[PDB]
Amino acid sequence: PNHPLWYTLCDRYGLYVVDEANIETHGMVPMNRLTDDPRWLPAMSERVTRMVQRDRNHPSVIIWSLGSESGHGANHDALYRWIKSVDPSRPVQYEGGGADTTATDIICPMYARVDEDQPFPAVPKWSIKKWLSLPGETRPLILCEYAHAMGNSLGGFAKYWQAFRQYPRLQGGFVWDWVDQSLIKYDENGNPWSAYGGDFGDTPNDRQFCM
Amino acid sequence: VVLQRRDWENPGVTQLNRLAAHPPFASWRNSEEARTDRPSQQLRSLNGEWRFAWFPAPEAVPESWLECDLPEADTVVVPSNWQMHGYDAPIYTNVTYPITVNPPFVPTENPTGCYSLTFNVDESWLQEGQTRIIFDGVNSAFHLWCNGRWVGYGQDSRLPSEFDLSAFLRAGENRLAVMVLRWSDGSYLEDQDMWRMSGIFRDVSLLHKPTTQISDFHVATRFNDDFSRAVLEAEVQMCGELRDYLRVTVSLWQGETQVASGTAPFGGEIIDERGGYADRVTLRLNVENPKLWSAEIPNLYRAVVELHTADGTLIEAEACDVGFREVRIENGLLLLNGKPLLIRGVNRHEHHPLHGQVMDEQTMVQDILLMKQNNFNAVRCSHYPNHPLWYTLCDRYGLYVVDEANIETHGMVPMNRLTDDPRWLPAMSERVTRMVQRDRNHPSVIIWSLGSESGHGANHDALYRWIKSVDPSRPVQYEGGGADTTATDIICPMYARVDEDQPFPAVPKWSIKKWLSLPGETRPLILCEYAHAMGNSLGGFAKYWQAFRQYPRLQGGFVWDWVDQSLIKYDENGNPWSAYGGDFGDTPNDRQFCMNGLVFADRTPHPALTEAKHQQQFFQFRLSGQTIEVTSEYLFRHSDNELLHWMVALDGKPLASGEVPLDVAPQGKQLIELPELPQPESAGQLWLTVRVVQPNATAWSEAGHISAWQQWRLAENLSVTLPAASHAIPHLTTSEMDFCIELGNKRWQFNRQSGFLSQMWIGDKKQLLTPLRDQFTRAPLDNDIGVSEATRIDPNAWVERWKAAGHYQAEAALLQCTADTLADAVLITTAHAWQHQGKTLFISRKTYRIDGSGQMAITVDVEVASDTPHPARIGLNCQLAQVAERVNWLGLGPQENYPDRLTAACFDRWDLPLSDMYTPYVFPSENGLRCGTRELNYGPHQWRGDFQFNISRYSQQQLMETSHRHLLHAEEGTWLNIDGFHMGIGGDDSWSPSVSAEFQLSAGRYHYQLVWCQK
Amino acid sequence: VVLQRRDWENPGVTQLNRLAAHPPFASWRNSEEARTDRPSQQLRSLNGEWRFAWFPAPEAVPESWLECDLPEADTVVVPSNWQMHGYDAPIYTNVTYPITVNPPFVPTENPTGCYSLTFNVDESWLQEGQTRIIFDGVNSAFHLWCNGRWVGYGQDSRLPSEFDLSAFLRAGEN
Ligand SMILES: CC(C)S[C@@H]1O[C@H](CO)[C@H](O)[C@H](O)[C@H]1O
Ligand SMILES: CC(C)S[C@@H]1O[C@H](CO)[C@H](O)[C@H](O)[C@H]1O
Ligand SMILES: [Mg+2]
Ligand SMILES: [Mg+2]
Ligand SMILES: [Mg+2]
Ligand code: NA
Ligand code: NA
Ligand code: NA
Ligand code: NA
Ligand code: NA
Ligand code: NA
Repeated sequence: PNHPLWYTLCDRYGLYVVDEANIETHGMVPMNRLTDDPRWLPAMSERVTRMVQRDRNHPSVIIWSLGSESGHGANHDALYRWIKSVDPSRPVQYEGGGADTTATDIICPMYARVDEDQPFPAVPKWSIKKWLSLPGETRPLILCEYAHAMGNSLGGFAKYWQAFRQYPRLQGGFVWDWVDQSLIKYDENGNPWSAYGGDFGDTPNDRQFCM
Repeated sequence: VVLQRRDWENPGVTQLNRLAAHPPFASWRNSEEARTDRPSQQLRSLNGEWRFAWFPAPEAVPESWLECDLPEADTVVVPSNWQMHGYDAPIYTNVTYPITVNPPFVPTENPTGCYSLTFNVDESWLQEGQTRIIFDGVNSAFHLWCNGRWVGYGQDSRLPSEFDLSAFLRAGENRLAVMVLRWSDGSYLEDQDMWRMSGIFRDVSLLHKPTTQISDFHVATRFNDDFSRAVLEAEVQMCGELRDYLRVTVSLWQGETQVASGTAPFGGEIIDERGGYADRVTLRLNVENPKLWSAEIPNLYRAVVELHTADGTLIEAEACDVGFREVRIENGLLLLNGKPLLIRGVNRHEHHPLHGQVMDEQTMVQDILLMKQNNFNAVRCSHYPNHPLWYTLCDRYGLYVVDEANIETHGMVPMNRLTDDPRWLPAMSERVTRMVQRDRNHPSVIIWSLGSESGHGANHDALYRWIKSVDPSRPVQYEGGGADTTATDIICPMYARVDEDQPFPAVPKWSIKKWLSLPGETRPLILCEYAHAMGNSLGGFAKYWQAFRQYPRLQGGFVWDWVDQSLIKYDENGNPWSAYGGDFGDTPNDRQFCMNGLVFADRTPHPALTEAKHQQQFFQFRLSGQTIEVTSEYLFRHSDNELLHWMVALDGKPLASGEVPLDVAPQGKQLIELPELPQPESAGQLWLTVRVVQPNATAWSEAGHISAWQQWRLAENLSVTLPAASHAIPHLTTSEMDFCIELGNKRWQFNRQSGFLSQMWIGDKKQLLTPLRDQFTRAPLDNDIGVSEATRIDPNAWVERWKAAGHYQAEAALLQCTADTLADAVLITTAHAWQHQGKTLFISRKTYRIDGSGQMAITVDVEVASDTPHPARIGLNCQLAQVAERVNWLGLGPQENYPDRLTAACFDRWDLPLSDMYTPYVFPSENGLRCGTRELNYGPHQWRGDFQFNISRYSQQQLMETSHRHLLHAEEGTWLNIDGFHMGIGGDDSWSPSVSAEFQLSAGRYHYQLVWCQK
Repeated sequence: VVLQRRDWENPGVTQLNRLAAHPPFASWRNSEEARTDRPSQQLRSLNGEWRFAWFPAPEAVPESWLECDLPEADTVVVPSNWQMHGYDAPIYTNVTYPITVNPPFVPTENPTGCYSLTFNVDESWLQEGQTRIIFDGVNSAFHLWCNGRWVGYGQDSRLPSEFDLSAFLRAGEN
């Protein structure tokens, strides 16, 4: 959840917002180790429920999200249903555990390609055009993350937009991402320069992946 | 810090340092011991003698107690509830919380039980591995100490709390200290309608596991379309260091035959982008033609889970009983192994009259045998997870179980105040999740329940989905918030009636037949509670069962409930008596509402149990000419231990009988042609009675057990013969105060002022102690009273309608009393009016005809004002001078039966001791009626006609004035109530009028006739 | 109790004494002010200059700090991240956790920020009504004390933690 003024400005200027719970357990092995564990359900529930209690009156918020990159656990299903029960007015989405689990109203993959399948075991990233028409599938597809804009990038961005415009159920996506996470440091002359992972003696680090 | 933190007043803290929940463990170190389920040397019981001291509040507990025993403390048996030892009083309240509603706070005066134990630990247990303590039940919260050091804290009275004591223990002598709090924030979720008690009330034990251990295992069984093939899937989790050489073997056994086995290293399949569970393995075993588990045939296999090295050194084995069965809802039907269930259920609390809420194997086994013997196939754990042995017995004997989370918030306003509050979601979630983690491997558990009477809140919806995600094998039900919410797979109402709607705002109870077909509705309907068996009850029970059999989607229900929650107290002379609410000084209380059982607290049956056995029969019968059609309601079994006995009797006199083995396929039919029955020598009604007998003993019943019965009227030859004309003529004598009639040694006396037969003589001995007078009232049943109290009248209750109308105080006013001498008889004609404050309630018109053969014919015609509440009965009563040993009657019996509870009774010649004609309901009321009676015999007296009667040493007055059966005193002689008509008893619930229109005495004019003579 | 309970290594305790969550409040006592979304006298910002001291672990925090300002502490702007003032290093890691994976435990070397503010409260707030403090964002967990007395505890870096201070406040300086 963002600084409270963010939603005020989104209401007044006009942006659709996905409001997302402060839950990410990416570094767990497997990714759902905590989110499938009932012991972690109370802590998780508060991150979801207190977000909804705070932001439910903002018109800019059109979708709730259960968080980011935490696999798919039973705790996700429980909290998905909590929101659906408490606030029928907004769909709930969540990408973890394959982007099309029982905890999401929207197929919301990250970095699924337009035409190319990536058939990873358990959590494949189907071509977005193919994903829509899989046997039994009926949901809309909106990438929670696509077009990783890291450095000299956004090659093949036009390919997404062509597909979005042609297929009714391909309803767009959220680019990753808005702003480089570089920090200002100062050299011997007091001149400012942009720094990234590792430039603060921080180790282990992931270098320029913050940009 | 412990006293400073006040964790028992914070729903955010439900435990501290408590280990994860899991299925029953024993940590066998021998696989054969695991297979046979023999005792484990790694599982010690700490039950027995403990040290106990009582305190008014935790603040009053001295610090010395942590390291050293208190000399003022006593030695008590554990498990126990401390109210049962007399330390403080048990409280009986139904809905209203026993504490002020101020969540999360409890009273500062919070009774505190200080338990402690000094015990030996062997050296081998501490040299290696993990020693844990398991508290199966602590009501309602506790802090734990070991050798003076603080270990942890637990809440939820009904699930095990486990702690690692490895770092706390020493070889030789150790001391545990447990501070148990009566009230906590947990109490707000424990508002079940039962005695409120506290203490360490379930087993305490020590479990030794190795460092590298099975920490969890789940067993699933999936099937092909016709159940001729199954896959057993076992997921096994380990804790400790992960190693390449580690293996799990899951083997499945049928007796001493191994049927299948699978071995695998640890390392699950890929789950997501970060891999899979390296600490888990799933084993899949193929089973061809599995023997299926049901309540009809509880086929069980044994699964042994062996954690071992690659070359076969056993680290440890755990095990469970496996029942191959599939539970699913399809097309609106609840199916077991592909067949639609009919639930013959009962709710059962964990209750013992001497031990409180402590359960033992013997009482559990007693309950299960009685249940199965009375045609029950299902039990609901109202309203909390049970003692762990219960599920083992249900697995083995064969009962379907609803396992229910320990959540009831009934006393909140509105009922969902806590359950819709996300703040209480953590506490609630643990009560659901830790139940499922514990009981998910028991085949007897077929349905999960989210709790009881807590409205419908969003927390329910969340936990509903959690269970559906974690365990697809079982439907989830929950009644709260209207019985058909988004949190339930089954429409599961409580006390919804068969045909009558009760359209309460927001949470209506539709008639069950109507409910099924509401627009858009598709789900099965199984009542979580119905037929409230409080006292003289179960009226209208047959109506439910007729509906269950007719409607596919009405799949039965669970009676409320199994056993009276009465407690034993002792009088001045040390003699025991049964107590209910308020009898311990507890106030506010809800009096006798704790007693709703089919059985008394000592497991003696109420009469209602036989009605339930009869209606829940598994064989159905039709008669056409000479042919009996038997239909089986068994879904899976053939009738391979059943024979049909038939008997034809003429007014109780045996004519012909025979036996025919039953050969009926599940849901099949069998036709039995009776031989030509020799025609009766005399007049009267021929009756056919059939009974299903079980020739062989089973695990649950004895040889000769009767499982089903049914009766029909065959031919009737009406008597046309005139009684032989006698030469004697009765002689009428007249005074200002009496008409007297004399015939031989017999004399009748009619008081001309009262208009009643005041006395009769045989020889010259008085027969009456009180005159023979009309009676329009009864000592009110629990159903008549409802929730009405002296200080808080419910004007809608039948008893209050009768009281306000003057029924109990209306005095007979004589209108007419004449005598005429006939050719061979004396005719007395009388007329009375019963009036209350100018209003005439009843008129009784009678003739008494005393003829030369000694017989007195009494003809009675009653008028009942259409605007008075319909009377409880229309009959006569009198106190006979005689006290005789036996009661002999031709009518319905042998047991107590009422007009809306008589289907189980059979018409025959019955003979019982007088004491059996009285039903010792703990709260006394009208009791012991027998209906459809044509002849009654008591001492020298015979009454003939078509009547209902009861007979006892207790007047209707004493019964209605006395609140406890032990306070009743036999009166001089015998009180006889002979009714022409008697109102239904009801019982759809016991808090609103429930007697159906067809059983109310509303006809306005009533006629009955009796013949009184000496035999 | 605070150092003994280690509430920051227990996922069962995510708060102590925290108030219920709710949509943005300003407690206007004038309807026209509420309509126009103009500032509310009942909603006060405590943003500005605070006193701050860095510690390598909670055990290193001296008890004197509860009652009295540490003389060695600095005056810093709040809201802020203390890494941006150079007290310790910000860490950039993507997937891999910045701490050893061993739930619910964290490193014994646990950088601790001791913040404090001396402030005044209007007289009228003490006679009547309820005064709460709202921390819109504290990363990653915190205990709160008012005038030496312990108030509560909170977790979740990205949602407001609110605490009733009505029984803790006094006339003059707090
Ligand atoms: C496969 C890994 C690089 S995960 C990848 O890292 C990205 C780095 O910018 C983003 O954080 C994405 O959300 C994440 O999926
Ligand atoms: C309106 C009240 C009587 S509620 C009623 O009380 C019964 C008393 O035995 C049971 O506890 C039922 O579960 C409950 O619904
Ligand atoms: Mg608590
Ligand atoms: Mg209740
Ligand atoms: Mg914590
Ligand atoms: Na589109
Ligand atoms: Na990044
Ligand atoms: Na049915
Ligand atoms: Na009362
Ligand atoms: Na009851
Ligand atoms: Na009575």
